[PDB]
Amino acid sequence: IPAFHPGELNVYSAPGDVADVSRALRLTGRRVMLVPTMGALHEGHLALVRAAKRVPGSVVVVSIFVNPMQFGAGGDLDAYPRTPDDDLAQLRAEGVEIAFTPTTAAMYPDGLRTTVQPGPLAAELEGGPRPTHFAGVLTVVLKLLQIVRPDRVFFGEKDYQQLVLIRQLVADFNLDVAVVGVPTVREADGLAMSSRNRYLDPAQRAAAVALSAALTAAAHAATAGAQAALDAARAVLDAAPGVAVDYLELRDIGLGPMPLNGSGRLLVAARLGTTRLLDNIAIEIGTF
Amino acid sequence: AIPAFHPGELNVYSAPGDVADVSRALRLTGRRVMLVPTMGALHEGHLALVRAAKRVPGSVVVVSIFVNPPDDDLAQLRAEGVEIAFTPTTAAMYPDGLRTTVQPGPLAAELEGGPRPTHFAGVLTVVLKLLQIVRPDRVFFGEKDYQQLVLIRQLVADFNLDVAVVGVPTVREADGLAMSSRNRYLDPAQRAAAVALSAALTAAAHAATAGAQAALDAARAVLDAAPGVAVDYLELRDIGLGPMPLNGSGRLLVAARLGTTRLLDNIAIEIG
Ligand SMILES: O=C(O)c1cc2ccccc2o1
Ligand SMILES: O=C(O)c1cc2ccccc2o1
Ligand SMILES: COc1ccc2[nH]ccc2c1
Ligand SMILES: COc1ccc2[nH]ccc2c1
Repeated sequence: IPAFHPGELNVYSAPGDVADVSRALRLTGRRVMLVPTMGALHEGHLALVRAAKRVPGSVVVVSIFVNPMQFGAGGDLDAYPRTPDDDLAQLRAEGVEIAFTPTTAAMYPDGLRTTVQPGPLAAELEGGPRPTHFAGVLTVVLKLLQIVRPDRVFFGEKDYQQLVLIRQLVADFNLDVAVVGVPTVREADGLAMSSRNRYLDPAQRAAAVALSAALTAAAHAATAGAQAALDAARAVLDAAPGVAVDYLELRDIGLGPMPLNGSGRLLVAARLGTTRLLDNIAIEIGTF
Repeated sequence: AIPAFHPGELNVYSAPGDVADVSRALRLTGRRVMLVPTMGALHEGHLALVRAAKRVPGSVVVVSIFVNPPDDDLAQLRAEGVEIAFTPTTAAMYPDGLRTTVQPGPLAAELEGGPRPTHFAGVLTVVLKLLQIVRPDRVFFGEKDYQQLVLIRQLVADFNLDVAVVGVPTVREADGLAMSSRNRYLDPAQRAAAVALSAALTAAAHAATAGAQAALDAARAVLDAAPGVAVDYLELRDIGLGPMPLNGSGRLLVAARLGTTRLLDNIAIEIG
């Protein structure tokens, strides 16, 4: 155990340090909450922190680590926004008590050796053109879960496929953690919070409202059935200047090998210039 | 509510949740939870793992019995003073089928991974799951399956698992044959010839004062003196199964087929 000053932000880089402090805290009866992040924190991340904070007796651990294993070449890894000064300041302001900021060397001292192989869901949607992306995500999350051993781990719904795959990891490896999905935080016009929003110029920012407009239109059209919901979303996206749709799919809530019934999830990914944006929404078919 | 647990008796659980709940409750009372994973059909090798686990002060011993895709086994464990047997069904372990799995590093494609390219992914997946269900302080494996032991140490290091891996020296028959459930399948000619695996390895370990090549040559000579022993490999590696260093500690591993029965053995080697 290194030092832990309660009511203050404690930053640990060494996996051993945060593991020691976490273990000590849990033994004195605190419930450890984990919010895994890649930094560049926005209000979406702060909603996760606040949800964690609400759990009685909680101590909140926010990890910040840009994980090289979930990026493919070139390219993307070097381009990910890094603003540690802002991040830690936001955490102090939220009364978070632990930030965990490991090095690449500490996380991957043996490179990529044992890794997590996701189920078939990882090959679809976001995984289609990026066949190793979710192996990278699940490997890092497993490691963070083992280092920190939290009672609960918090993820946004914005990256819905990621959230589902993390629930699969937790179930499939019998991890003793509760996965908490938090509803997507949105700008006033509906745009989903994302660290990628900073790459939209004023015009693209304006056009980008079409993703959330298309989704909310579909959710309401859905009383009239799946075809109507999908066609409403498509119509809104088609009305949008220089939104280039990658996919728009209505799936079961688990995204998996089961047909859509009364409850589903509508997912969209689209490019605005070079910026790729995701959003999704709960859909009830035939329900007003 | 924590499931029933009677100290000093064999408590048998089939539900992962029950053993998970009991192990957590026990660990909170100042017991150190020891895990001995097995595939049942227990022999003296497995009992050596149990005995090693038992001698840890404050230990409660969990033996899992699961065939990765009985009453005799439980009596043996009872006779050893083991307090928890974990006997899950396949459906209990894989309620959602094979979905998320462990992908081993490149060592898994070598040696035993030649004939069985996906064997170790299966093993590491089930071992990770048992570690997560039981959350033992220490987990015990025989050295006989050395490559498996090394891959488990890589699993533990790579995924930041909070468990100590304990390798237990191989239990042997009187003539040196490494214990294995497969031994019973050997006819008398085969069982007599099978002694060449251990004899080759012990000869190598002693020849090793004269260097790496002398050790390998001594082992090959011994295997060459046996009939009906088809050697699949004979390899000297470092202790982590990387390339052998020019001097220092290593491990010599052999695998051979006698009729339809594949046998394995390995030994510590000190070079020079
Ligand atoms: O900042 C994020 O959106 C984020 C961070 C993070 C860390 C591990 C796994 C998934 C993750 O998503
Ligand atoms: O009985 C054994 O030799 C045995 C059991 C077992 C269970 C999980 C992983 C490896 C294993 O080896
Ligand atoms: C809870 O609302 C959100 C929205 C977008 C997000 N991106 C990463 C986390 C996150 C959370
Ligand atoms: C401790 O010695 C041994 C020898 C052979 C074995 N087979 C399975 C476990 C085991 C243990």
